[PDB]
Parts: sequence; structure tokens; C-alpha cells
Amino acid sequence: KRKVVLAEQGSFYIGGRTVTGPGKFDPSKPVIPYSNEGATFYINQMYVNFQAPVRPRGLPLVFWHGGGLTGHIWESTPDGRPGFQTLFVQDRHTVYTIDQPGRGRGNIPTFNGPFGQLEEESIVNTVTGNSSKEGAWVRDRLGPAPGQFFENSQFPRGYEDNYFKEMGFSPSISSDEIVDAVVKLVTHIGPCVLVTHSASGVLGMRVATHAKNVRGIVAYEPATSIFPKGKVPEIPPLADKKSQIFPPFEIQESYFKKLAKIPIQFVFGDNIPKNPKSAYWFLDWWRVTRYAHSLSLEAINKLGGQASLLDLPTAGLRGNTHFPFTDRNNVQVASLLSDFLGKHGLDQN
Amino acid sequence: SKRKVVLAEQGSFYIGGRTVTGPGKFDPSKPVIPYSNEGATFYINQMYVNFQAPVRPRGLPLVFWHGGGLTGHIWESTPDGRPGFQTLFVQDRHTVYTIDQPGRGRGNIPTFNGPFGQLEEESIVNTVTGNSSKEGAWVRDRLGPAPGQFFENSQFPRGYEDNYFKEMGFSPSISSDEIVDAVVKLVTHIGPCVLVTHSASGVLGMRVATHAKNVRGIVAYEPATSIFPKGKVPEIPPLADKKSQIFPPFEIQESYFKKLAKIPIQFVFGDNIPKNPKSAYWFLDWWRVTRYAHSLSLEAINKLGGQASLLDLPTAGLRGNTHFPFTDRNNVQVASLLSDFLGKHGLDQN
Repeated sequence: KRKVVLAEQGSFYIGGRTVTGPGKFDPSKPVIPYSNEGATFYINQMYVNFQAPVRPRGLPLVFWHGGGLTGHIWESTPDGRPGFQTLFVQDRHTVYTIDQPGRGRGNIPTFNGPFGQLEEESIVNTVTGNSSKEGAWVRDRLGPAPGQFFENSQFPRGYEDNYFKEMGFSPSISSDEIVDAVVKLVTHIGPCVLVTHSASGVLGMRVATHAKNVRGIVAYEPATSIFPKGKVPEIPPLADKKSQIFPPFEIQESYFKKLAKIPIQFVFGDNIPKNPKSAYWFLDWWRVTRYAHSLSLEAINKLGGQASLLDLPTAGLRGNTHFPFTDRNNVQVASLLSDFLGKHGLDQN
Repeated sequence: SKRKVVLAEQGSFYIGGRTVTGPGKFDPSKPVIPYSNEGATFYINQMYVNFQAPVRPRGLPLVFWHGGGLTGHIWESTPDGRPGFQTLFVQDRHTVYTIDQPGRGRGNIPTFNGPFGQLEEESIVNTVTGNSSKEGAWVRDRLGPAPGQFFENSQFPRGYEDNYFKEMGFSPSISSDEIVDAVVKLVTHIGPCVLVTHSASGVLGMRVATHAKNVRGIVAYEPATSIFPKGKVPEIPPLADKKSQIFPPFEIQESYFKKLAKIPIQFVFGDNIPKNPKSAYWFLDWWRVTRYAHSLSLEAINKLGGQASLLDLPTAGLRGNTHFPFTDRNNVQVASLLSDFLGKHGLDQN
């Protein structure tokens, strides 16, 4: 069903700071072309969109897009089917969707001058990085090479252009400032559940260690593993015997231990190889990254936690990509998220 | 104040844009990170589109098109969290599209692996950016004559300055032709519709209408650039400082300009635009001459048989509006005047 009944909806900005240019502002002088003189710039703020059902039940859900993405990925699939925003408002949760600082409606910190530069200060780097379609195809495990699909794929074929059009670059905002914005949002919302994806996986783990209001985490294919400082286990290189996964993030154990106090689930899709795949770099990367996450969850459980890894094929769902929540079976993926929320009492008031 | 909204459906999609390519071939066995332009296809200049459809809509869908440096947020909520025009017009039984144009918000910002906007030797957009300060925006938007000051009658949601200015940012140097192209494609996709524009999207919406007969009406909140038939720009005075000018008017071929005479067009202006020259307040004076230029543009449309009008909100009994009347404290009354325009032309009936 596509129908939704909203008690209220809207959006707002939260977080960020200001930076200032030199000199003072004279309203009698030409304002355009724009100048840094006398300037205050608001930078690194985050965009937040909320939709609240009638008679909400349980905690609000905060959906946090992966790297180079926006809240669009929770609104609709590339072929136009309802995304998790609609599905979970229908499931009677208030739903927040964010565009983190540096992405989408979040702030991209640039001024009058070379990109990211405020006079002599580099706020973000002028040189950007950004995946190609080809790199994203293999990262997302549509298939082993660009243009090729795994036979079992749940990707909405024929909507490749729509899908890749949602992706873009991120400026070099410090991860600390991204975590800060979401901590401030969590303080504003109250008790809530973070639903993260890829790059926002590690960021959501960090937010939870700073914000007792985070009462649970579901992370779709997190990209960076997290461990207590000085307790990173041995992680092998890739099958090329040259490359490594993303360097695991290390946090003080007193913060890491907060992860044991809430239910945490990492969700993985299909077509991650069991054995080394030297011919397919990103397939092998996912093999080792998933392994690293298994050790991270184990470390949480050894501190008394309740941290689990859900492989969708074990639940009977075959062919999911790195975006299970926009795949053809995303309704079934959503049902498994509702199951997690229900078991942990996160769907009751 | 009235917050409930009932949607038959909602969602979002990407439309428009093109692809550009890097050199060489992509090898899936080589490290994919750090990202490389080698063998790369990049989708650039695409537009983000959100839609919310009421149950049993009445009349044409509305396409709300944010001003310069903005996003669809400005139609979703006001800075103090009151309902924006998206909610108000779904409640008014129109399907509502809100866009983030190419280069803004969820639209594409075309950059790659290299200095901003550069794909190897090709400059897609400039590496040097421009962006208003808070102070520049304060005076541009006519909150008051100088930063920190408010006009006596102001409808701005005072106290929410941080929320308001946080919504604004830079735009890369995407060609206006490609922004117009994306919206033409959207209008082809949705069918007959009304464009509701603001500031920088004023002139872009006029251009879209000349390329898309599905545009059945335009309401433009304080358009920033005037439009005239080629070679027929009237005399427009410089500003009171004797050296500055308004934005150079856009000139289009007469056969395209004439298409603007076939649909109802309304330009809406807020308050505190001076009648006489103001050399001490550059943006106030800029708005005086810009509004004058638009009055001449509308007259040119009407002399060709058009249905063009200028609504000064104070004349309608609304005092104190800023450059964003649709997020001001009286935005419900502003919305009522938009509903009036739609009703007058049957754009609220099936």
C-alpha cells in the first residue's frame, strides 16, 4: 500500500558551527558578487526530515544513509516502490530521515574562493574523491563486474540510471563533526533507534557511545569495523595480498562498553564469497570486512552485550545487494527489521 | 497549526542529467578504493524530485522550485517549524512536487577525483565557488536594512535566524541550460502542471514554460532576473550608488517569449521594497529596480496578449513579508492568495 496518514511532517536544520571572514560588512556596498568580507558562514549543519503517524507505537526510528547518499534511499527504491520511510510510518513508528553534514540538504562548507577554502584556512579539501558507476556497481554487489548481475540478484534491473544518480561525493568534513550533529539530534528527539547503512555504521556506533538515548542499532552492511583501543584483532589482507579493508576505528573501552547495553544487529546481503577472490576486489573486500565485523560483535558480546549478525540468506532471502532496503524484496527485509524492533520492545510505548 | 496530512502515495526519484567518462578501462581485480577516474562513468547534473499526492486530487499538480542556494526544505517547513506550502497544498488537494535542482541539495554536485569540478582536463564546474554570507542573505532577503535589524512590520520568524540561514548554501557553476532541461523533462513526465518559483528559479521557470506546453501557469515569488524578447530590453536605470546594476535581463527569441502570453503568470512581491532610491542600502535599492524591471517584463507579456500580473502583498492587506513570503509568519495567508490564483484560472478543478 502506498497510503500514509501523517499526524505531522516537516524538516529542520540542527548542529553545525560558524566560521567568519575578515573585516566588516557594509550594507551600502555591492553585495553581489558575494564576498567573505564581514562574513559569518554557517557550516556543517545537518538536514532532518520527520514523518509521524497517528497513534505512534514504540520508539522513533532515525534512518541514516550510507556514504555518498541521502535520505532519498529511505523514501523510494530506484524503480519507485515505497522505501522504509513509508513502510515504517505504516508500521506506526515516527520516522526521521537525515542528510548528514556534507551530503544532500546538509551543508557543503564552501565560500568565495577555491572549494572549501575560507581565505587561508582549509575547511574542507579542494581535491575531491567520488566513485564511478563502475566502482559502485562492484561495491554494491549488483554483480562481479560492471554491467553484469548475479543470477539471484534482487536489484531492480532496468533502473540502473535512477539508482546511480542518487550517489555523489562527500567533502572532507571531520567524522567528529558528523557524529556531533547526530548526537545533538538524538538529544532533541529523546529515546530512539538508529538504522544505519555502510559508512554510517561506524558513525552510529560512535553516536550510541555518546548518547544514552540510542536504544538500539540496526546496521545494513556497515563499512568500517570498531574495536576497543589497542584490542584490534588480527585481520588478514585481501586475496591480492596487498590491499586491506578500511582501518578499524578504535575507541576507549569505557565508551566501547556502552555498546553492550543495547541490542545491536548487523545485516548482510548475499553474494559475499566464503573464500578469497583475487579476481574481484570488492567481493573479497566484503568477505574480509564482514569477518572483521563478526569479531567486533564478538567483542561486544564479551562485555555482556547482545550484538548479532543477520545474514539475509539464512533468513531465506537470496540475492540482496548492499542496499537491501531498496532491493526488490525490501518488504521482506523490512519485516525482519520489524521483528527485531518487536522482540526488543522497541515497538511498544 | 493544522498538521495532519493524508497521502495516497509519496516518494522521490531522480530525473535528467547526462554522463561523462574518464579515460581507460575499469578492472574489477584492481583496488577500487581510492576511487579512480580510470574507466569511469559519472552521472552528472541530475535532479532530485519528491512527490506527495493527496487522496482524490483536484486540479493540476504543483511543482515548487526553490530559489538560489536553497532546497525543497523551504517548501516543507518554516524555520520555526510551522507547515510549509507542501503540506498546505496537499491539504488543498493538489499533488505536490518539490525539487532539489541540479547542483543543490539532493541534486547532483558534479565533482570527481581531482580538484573540485574537474574531470581530468575537462572543467565541468568551476573549482572557485561563490556563496553569500549570513549578512549578505539578511539584506538580500529584506529581514531588515542591515544585519541584526528588523523592519518594523516584519513577518520573519524572529528567533529562528540560525535555522533559517542554515538552509542556504553555494551552487556550482552548472549551465542554466541544463537546469532548465531537467525541469522540462520533469514537466514532460508529470503532464499539465503549475510552476511555483522563487528568486533565482523565476527566470528558469519562465524558460521552462517556453519549452514545455504542459506548464499551465506560473506563480513566481520575487523573481531575481527579468526576461524580455531579444533586443527589446527597455531602459533600466542603474542603482542609486551610480555604479551598480541589477542582474542582466535574460533575452529569448520572440517566438519563445510569445509562449508566455498563453498562460496565467503572477509575480508576487513582499514588503519593504523602497519606492525611491536608497544609496545607503544596496539590496533594498536593488530590489526597487529589479521589481521595476519585472513590471516592464510583465507589460511586454501583456502587450502580446498575455495574462501576466504583479501582486504586491501589501496591496492585498499583508504587511511585513520578506523575500520568502511562503515561510513567513503569515504564510497561511500567503498560501490563501495562491489558492485564489489557482481557483481563478480553474487550476484547482478536474
